[PDB]
Amino acid sequence: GSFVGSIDQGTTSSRFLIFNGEGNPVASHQIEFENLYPKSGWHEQDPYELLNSVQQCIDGAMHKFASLGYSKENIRAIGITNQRETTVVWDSVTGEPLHNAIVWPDTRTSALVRELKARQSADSLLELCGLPLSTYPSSVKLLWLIQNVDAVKQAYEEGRLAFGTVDSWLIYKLNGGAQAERPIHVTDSTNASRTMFMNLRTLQYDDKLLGFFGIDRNKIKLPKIVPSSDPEAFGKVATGALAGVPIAGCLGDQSSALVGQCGFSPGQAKNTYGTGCFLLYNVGTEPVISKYGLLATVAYDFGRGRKPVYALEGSIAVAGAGITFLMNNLGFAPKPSEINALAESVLDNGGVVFVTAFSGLFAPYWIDDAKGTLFGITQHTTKGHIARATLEATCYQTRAILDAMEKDSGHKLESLAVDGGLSASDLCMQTQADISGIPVDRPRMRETTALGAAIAAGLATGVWRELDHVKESIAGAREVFYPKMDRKKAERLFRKWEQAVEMSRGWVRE
Amino acid sequence: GSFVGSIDQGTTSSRFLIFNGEGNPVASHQIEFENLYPKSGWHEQDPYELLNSVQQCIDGAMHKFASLGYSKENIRAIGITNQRETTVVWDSVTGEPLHNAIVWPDTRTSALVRELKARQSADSLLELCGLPLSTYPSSVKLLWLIQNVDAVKQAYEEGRLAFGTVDSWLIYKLNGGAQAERPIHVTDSTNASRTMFMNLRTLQYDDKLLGFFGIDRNKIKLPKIVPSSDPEAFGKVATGALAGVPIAGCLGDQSSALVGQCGFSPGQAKNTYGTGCFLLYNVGTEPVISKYGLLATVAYDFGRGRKPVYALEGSIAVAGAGITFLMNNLGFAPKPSEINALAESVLDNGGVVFVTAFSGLFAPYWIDDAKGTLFGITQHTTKGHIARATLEATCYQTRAILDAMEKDSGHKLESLAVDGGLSASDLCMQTQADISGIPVDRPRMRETTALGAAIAAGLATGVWRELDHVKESIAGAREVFYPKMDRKKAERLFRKWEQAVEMSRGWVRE
Repeated sequence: GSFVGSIDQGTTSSRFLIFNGEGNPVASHQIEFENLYPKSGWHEQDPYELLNSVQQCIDGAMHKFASLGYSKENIRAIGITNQRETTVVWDSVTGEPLHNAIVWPDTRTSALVRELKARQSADSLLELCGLPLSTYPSSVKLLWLIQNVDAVKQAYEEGRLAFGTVDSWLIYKLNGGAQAERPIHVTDSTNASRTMFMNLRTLQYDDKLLGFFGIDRNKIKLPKIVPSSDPEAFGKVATGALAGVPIAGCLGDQSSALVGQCGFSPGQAKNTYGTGCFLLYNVGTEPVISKYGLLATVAYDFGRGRKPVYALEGSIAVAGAGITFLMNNLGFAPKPSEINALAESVLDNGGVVFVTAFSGLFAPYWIDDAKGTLFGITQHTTKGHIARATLEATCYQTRAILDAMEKDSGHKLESLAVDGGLSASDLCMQTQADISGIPVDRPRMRETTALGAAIAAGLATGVWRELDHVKESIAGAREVFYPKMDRKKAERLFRKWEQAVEMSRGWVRE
Repeated sequence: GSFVGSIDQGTTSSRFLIFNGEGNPVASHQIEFENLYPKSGWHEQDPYELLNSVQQCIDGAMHKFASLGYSKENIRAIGITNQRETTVVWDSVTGEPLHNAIVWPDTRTSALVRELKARQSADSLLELCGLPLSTYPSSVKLLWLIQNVDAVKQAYEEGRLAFGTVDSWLIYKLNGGAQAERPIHVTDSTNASRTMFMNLRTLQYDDKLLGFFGIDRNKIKLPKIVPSSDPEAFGKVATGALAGVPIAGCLGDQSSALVGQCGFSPGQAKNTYGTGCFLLYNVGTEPVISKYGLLATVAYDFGRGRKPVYALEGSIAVAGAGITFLMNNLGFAPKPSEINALAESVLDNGGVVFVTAFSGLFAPYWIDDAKGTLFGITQHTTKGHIARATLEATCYQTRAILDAMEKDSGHKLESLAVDGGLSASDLCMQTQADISGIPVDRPRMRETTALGAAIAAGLATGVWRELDHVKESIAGAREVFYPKMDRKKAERLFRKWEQAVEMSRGWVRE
């Protein structure tokens, strides 16, 4: 085989891509799928909607792959990357779902979270798994399912409840599920680090963590934790257009994006833009527990003797949602490209600062009583000024998180790569370079997340020997944005932002 | 002979010592000499005040060595240890200095430093020589002397400029200067690793580095880089009371201190206390370039078919200067022992934390916009609480550097030896033991720096055969401080220190 495939199963879409030995994609196919919102704050997906979304993406890509004259016999292996924390529960016996998957943004577990935070044993969870208690981790999601869904209750007590993040589910069913010789139930170190069940330092399940949530190892079937790159642990695709092709790579989507940007050295960071932002910061071979509310997580675990690598993670809630706000809520323009144009139409922000704290501010600010607050409005303020401030808001929060990441880890920021969404805005990336004082790399190959899983698979099957080889091959209409602004003008702009953040505190009273 | 002599030429004093075969001094003589400070931030010494001082200690100590019944015939060899980075320039053909030596803390090179740091070239220096650009290394001091002192630039162009660190200067004159048959112009690997001229991995001058500073090796006379322990490369003392005694050892003072503590295995560290601290960390035969602003230097190069050993170095500005601050600035007490008594008169710090960032904080924090910040004051805070917080402040910063060295090198801390100044405070060292969680070793033999050079000369000439022999022979108030505190209580104290540090950054706005 000479090519590597990659399944990228996201929150709203699935895609399948096939890469060559240099990381460039030759065949691709994407599929939107249905998300379900039974009540406000609830968010679920049919596990079979996710799987068949993937099989229709494989089918579509390989028809295009076939039109170029290639066969499955040429795909050496595939990797999998997936939306993290999304929780699937199925019957160990029949491999059938016992409930809809609860997707990571679901908030039905709020009450449960407040309950678990009132424990005293909760004080020590951050240090053991790298994450604080919240509505996101798979643990609170699965505990809620057991305590509130009877068919899940029975299976747990009867000893036939199987748990998995989306990666585990996909690999299980792709191998054949219950109807299979050598059934495959596993998860890689990056996905398993998002559940709150795993010790971050040992990369093994921890009974202090399991016991805190009342989950019994010897009742529920937990996926076995394996490296993110392995030639055997994930098995092979049993059926379909890819029958007989081995699965050899598996990575959480935000980890896969960092791998796809070749952020393999301490201090190399990546920002993925969608409705919001996910930022990851390579910290090396020793995990770093945050003093600022950042998440400590696994960057990648490629094995073959090498030590696993960790990362710090931060997130912003409002990045592309800011543009959506300007277009729909305020009616500035009907397309995001015309929003950029309005921003480029003015020289600067006109003194406007948009603290886009629609649901408050998160790392590193942790301000829960502020709402969206717009400063600096005069009779001379125009839509372009506000559009600029909306872009800058994302860049200011990005610096705030990267600053925290430098302080948490002690490494100076070495590089910043960007992909997705708002990264297409030259103006926004240029502002990020200006505000942070660092080159901003934006690859032209836009499917960075999927490439990460392809690298993981290629490394397990000999397409690439080491990570130097990965960098060399990948390296081998604009790419890098370089700072233009005086560093003292940059601090001044950033200090105005922080003044506005402090002034936004205390809006919501009770 | 069975005895070994050691020249310890310090920043403000010279001393000559004679050690027996188990590392105990049998004769000593010390002389304070003249430093000079024409302009603020300038620091100079007459190269003959340094050598004359050395000669007077040799004379003074051999007069006492005679009272014991011994003479130069009983001294197998002598070694030399010295203030590092201090730059000496002299004329090749006459052997007379061209200008006063520039002591290492001189700051006249700052402008030139920011000149050379602006070049993209500078990024490659640290990985090349293990050091970043600063005002300390001899490179910028020599370049300044060439670019700004005509007597030196003229000797440079006329091909008779000779450069040397103090070690090289002393060995050259002791051997007889220019009139000597077989003139000796050399420097040991540890001293040469402080100039920024030497490749750290190869222990040879590097044209790439000499080029960066515009230094022509076919025009300037650089000292030959030799091992720290050699029975012939340093020659012999030409005249005086040690006429005929070979010189066979040479180490930078901080490196000599590590040797004198027998810090020979990876992970063994030492700390020397004065106005501040110099910490060294043995990392083994493979050099380690720091991610946290620490310096990569040579620990010792003992030759004899053994690979050289490297180390990581960190420095703290405020250790004894903190005690001095409490006495003079705040008037707590006229003597240091009373400051200590005040700290001992309370059970703990009373919640007080003193971030002693008088001119900011340095490795591994690197905070340039913080001043001294005292936290936790109530109407119950007394001098003793603030005295304790001052001592803990240097221990906290000490732990922060040792943690950074562990992470950089991969080697767990095996031990910590202390010497000088504040190490005499039983309380401070017990506090360090409590905070770091390991035993703290403090030799009753106080002259650890001078022992290092004696060890080098002894290994060169058979007094000690191997490094194991050294450890055994020198294994023969108080000596060892053991942790009297949980890791959990210690971690709480360190977290509040790090919180104080975080709350101190951002004080200076312009």
